[PDB]
Amino acid sequence: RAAVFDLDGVLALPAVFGVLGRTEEALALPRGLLNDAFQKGGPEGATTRLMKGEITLSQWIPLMEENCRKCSETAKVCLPKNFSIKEIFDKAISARKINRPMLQAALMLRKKGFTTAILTNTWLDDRAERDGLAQLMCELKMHFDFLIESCQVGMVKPEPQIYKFLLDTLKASPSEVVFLDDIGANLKPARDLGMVTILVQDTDTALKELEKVTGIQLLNTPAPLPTSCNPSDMSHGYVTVKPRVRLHFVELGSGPAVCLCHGFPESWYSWRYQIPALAQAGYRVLAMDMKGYGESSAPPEIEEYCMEVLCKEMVTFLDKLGLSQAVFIGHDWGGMLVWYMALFYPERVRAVASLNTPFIPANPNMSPLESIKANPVFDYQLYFQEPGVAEAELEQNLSRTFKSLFRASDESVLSMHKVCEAGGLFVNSPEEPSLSRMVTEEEIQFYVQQFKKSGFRGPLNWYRNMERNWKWACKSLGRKILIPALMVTAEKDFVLVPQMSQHMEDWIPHLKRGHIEDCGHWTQMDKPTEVNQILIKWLDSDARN
Amino acid sequence: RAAVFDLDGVLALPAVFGVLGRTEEALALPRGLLNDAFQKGGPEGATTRLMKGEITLSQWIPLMEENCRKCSETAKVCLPKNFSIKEIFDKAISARKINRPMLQAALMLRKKGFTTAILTNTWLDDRAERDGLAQLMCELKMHFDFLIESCQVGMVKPEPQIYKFLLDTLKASPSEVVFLDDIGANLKPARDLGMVTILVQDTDTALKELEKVTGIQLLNTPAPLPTSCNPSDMSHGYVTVKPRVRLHFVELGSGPAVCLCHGFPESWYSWRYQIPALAQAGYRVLAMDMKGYGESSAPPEIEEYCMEVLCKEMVTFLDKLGLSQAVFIGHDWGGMLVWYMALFYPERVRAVASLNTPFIPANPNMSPLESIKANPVFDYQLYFQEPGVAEAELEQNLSRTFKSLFRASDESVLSMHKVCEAGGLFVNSPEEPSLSRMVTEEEIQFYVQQFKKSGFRGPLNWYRNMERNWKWACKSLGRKILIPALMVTAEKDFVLVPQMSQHMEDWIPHLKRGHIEDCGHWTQMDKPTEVNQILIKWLDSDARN
Ligand SMILES: O=C(NCCC(c1ccccc1)c1ccccc1)c1cccnc1
Ligand SMILES: O=C(NCCC(c1ccccc1)c1ccccc1)c1cccnc1
Repeated sequence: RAAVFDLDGVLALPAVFGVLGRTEEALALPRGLLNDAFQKGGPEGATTRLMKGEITLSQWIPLMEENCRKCSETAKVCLPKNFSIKEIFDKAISARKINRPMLQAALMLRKKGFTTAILTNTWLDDRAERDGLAQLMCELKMHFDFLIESCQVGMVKPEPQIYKFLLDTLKASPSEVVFLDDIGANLKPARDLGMVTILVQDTDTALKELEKVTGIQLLNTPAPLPTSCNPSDMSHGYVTVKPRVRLHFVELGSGPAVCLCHGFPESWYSWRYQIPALAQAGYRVLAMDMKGYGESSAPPEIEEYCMEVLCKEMVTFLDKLGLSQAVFIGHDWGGMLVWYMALFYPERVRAVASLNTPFIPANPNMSPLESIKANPVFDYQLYFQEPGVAEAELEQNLSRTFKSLFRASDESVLSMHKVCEAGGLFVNSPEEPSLSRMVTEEEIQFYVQQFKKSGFRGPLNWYRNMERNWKWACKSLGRKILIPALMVTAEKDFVLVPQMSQHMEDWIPHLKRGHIEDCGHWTQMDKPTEVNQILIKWLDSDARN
Repeated sequence: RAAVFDLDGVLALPAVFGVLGRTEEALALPRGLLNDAFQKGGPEGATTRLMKGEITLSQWIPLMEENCRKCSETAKVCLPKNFSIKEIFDKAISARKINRPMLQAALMLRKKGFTTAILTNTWLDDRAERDGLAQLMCELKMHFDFLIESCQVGMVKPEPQIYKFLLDTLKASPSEVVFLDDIGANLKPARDLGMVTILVQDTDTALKELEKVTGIQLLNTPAPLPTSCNPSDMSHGYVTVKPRVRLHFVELGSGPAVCLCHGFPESWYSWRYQIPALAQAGYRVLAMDMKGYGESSAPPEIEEYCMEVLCKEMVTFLDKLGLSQAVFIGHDWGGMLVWYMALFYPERVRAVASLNTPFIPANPNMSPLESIKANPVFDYQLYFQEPGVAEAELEQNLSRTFKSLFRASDESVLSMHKVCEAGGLFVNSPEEPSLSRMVTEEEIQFYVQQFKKSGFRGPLNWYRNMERNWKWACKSLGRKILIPALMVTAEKDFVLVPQMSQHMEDWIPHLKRGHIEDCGHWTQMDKPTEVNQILIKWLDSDARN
């Protein structure tokens, strides 16, 4: 089973074709005058050549004007002064945006096994403002198995040849595929070939028919999760920051550089729901494997993971990439790292944002051990101190380790208080952990394979530089954070609790805030939609400026 | 032997300190009033704390104002209405630019074995416009073994402690290092420690002393080559564009995306002299290993290298990277590829530029073999047709192969006419080729190691799709290139000759041009300086728009 969608009038509205109507009604020109000069000559006509890839759009612009002159001459009328055909088409193409509900339908269909494809009559766009069209196509493109464009295949969609091409591309019998189009003429051939068709007038009715014939709930369906990341479809970057320390990252999009720093014990993949969203919002996302994780190097020495060397290496990372600046968004331990980036390298940080992780200034008086002991929820951090112990139980069963950890506010299974002395992190934890509703088995197996490379030594070493970090932090006790800064709290995070951030204003006067209801500690995958809304909104106003 | 440079007044002019003089003379304020409130309190003073990293610049701004008030109060004067200390420092820092001649000196010194370092009194810049300072520092940073900043080490350069730190960092005896500073006070301690010092008033005199004491020609020295690329200091990107085809690239800088496409038989490294330059000019450079080369996949099948699949894969490359558009700059075969990107995917090409490679439209009448036979200089292309033959002699001795090829206009050694029948490409070529003046032995060994991975099959396959490329090109015979386009010709390129481009205007009406004197076929490394000037100038006006 497969599904095929037209672009104009189906996956994109308002249909550009419907500008040759508006324009007439607006200029009070004779009904059809435009849509006639547009199709003048039929197959031999300029527009058909334009659509077959014989000529470019800019080449076509003049041809359409001559027709409009010769079309209004026979109709015995005359177009105004600065009647601009380019002007009309510019705002028409620009006005046309994605049909979100129709895209959802395609998504679900594909999610449930359908081969999806876009088949459109279109042109080679060489306009000065062609990038707008290319941006839309890229966004749509990614969601379909195939994109067949008339100007690329040299065929045009009324012609029966392109339909045989479609099926050949799809590897499917006509009877096996649905075909949606806003133009009836372009429906016949598919119908005649024996495949299901749907004249698309209003979107919801078409989806009714679609849902109707597919036996799949498409309409009124729940709000979907943001687009995720298939690891092997990603651009992977590698930078050596030191004799034998190499950092790995995934990169997507263009615009201001946004560096995403995950926490413990995670990876770049923990940003899977925001990487596409932020790129889409006009940003260049660099999602890190922090030192010790995934494809980044993982040196055994503890001091390799104190905040001073971690931050210095991040600075070197920008250096090697030719970046004077980046916005740093961190979560958990990454959030900690991000606050220190802000305090120690303001020149390098376009803006700082933390998820869950508050900024707590060091206490010059109390040892970082007294202070951490002074919090019952941080009992497992004393457990992490002795090298090898925590590694052993965390590395013993990887799938179990993550299935236990990566859980929602409710479905917890870990006794996080009284951990070390009562045994370990998984004292009375099932050795057969249920699958969280936040994660599929596949996503868990990704973290499993990642951690098979270096294990937990490196990650745990982040916990073993308390006295070093404390000494370093004490240097910044006279400083304030005065660059754009955003703190986001998660209600149900029971160790990185919202209340811990209550005093941050003192140190970060212009601090902007965000908060998420019923969100646990794994913010990115727990509430991806709201997370994306909050960061994208904050970037637009504080990062791009 | 080592060399140490101050920033302000030494590697950067005009000295920011010298704004507390200008400002006074401009506002007709009492001599010194500013430079006094600036240093008020000495060690305990705000500025010293600012320079030690105790406070940020923005924290310091208010402290300096109070002093100026209290400093003008004792002097019995009063500052004007909107006397803005921030305003003064903003334009001061912004006005300060690199001292090019002083940087050259550092470069040469380092090139000849010196350990170089910058030692400066500086601050943590949290200004809204801090990025300007960060950009300068990044550019300078890269050229030195070490960058020691007062606000980072908690020490300040008058203090003797920072000097011991400097030497410890340098691993050198005082007697072994030179130390240049514009402030005499900051010279004493180095002198007292026994190291050579140079009060820097005018740059040329300081360089006279420098050259004088180093025994190295630093002044009046020839124009240096552009900064190059150390492969292992680069950000390396990897994108899978197909089931088993992966593309490798090097990435540097931010701004509009610039995709550099090398020719035959080369690599990303062939852009080594422009990658840093273009990044510096405000662009995000993606230097490709084209399909078949270096760390990119090299499938054995010939059709894997026809222009249609090569271009489609480049399009996929943008897709995976989240790029709607890129400017495509090609040389040789890359230039060919770039013209087809423009003809077949205008939406994707911000702008097109070719080095040496003209745009010649296909001849619908003559076979691509007749046409290529019709040119004596293209005799070696018939030699490339039969699979295995050319691979064999090209792979037989890699160092020889490149040493023979990569040669300047003059120092040629290859009989390029009557090649196949008279034996091979290296018929009467020395098996012990001299080293070209364009290349060091090291750079040759880089290409050698790269080509040890896949050999020449893939590269040569670019030559084996003539009939396929011809058929594909014939589709575009009705089209014109109307996006920003630039053609650059090289006088002494005796196969890709300037005259071949003479008709391009017909197909590319708004075509901009460039030309290089006494430049051979290996344009990038032959005339890197002029190449950079031409592309950077064309990008600024046609790419950024
Ligand atoms: O320990 C930190 N984060 C780990 C938080 C995470 C967890 C993972 C494994 C074992 C124990 C805890 C967790 C899992 C479930 C619910 C809440 C938190 C930390 C420390 C300092 C600064 N920033 C972060
Ligand atoms: O053959 C092409 N370039 C190779 C040019 C290069 C060369 C390398 C090896 C063997 C033979 C020639 C060369 C070396 C020295 C001087 C001039 C050219 C070509 C073909 C079509 C389109 N664009 C480029």
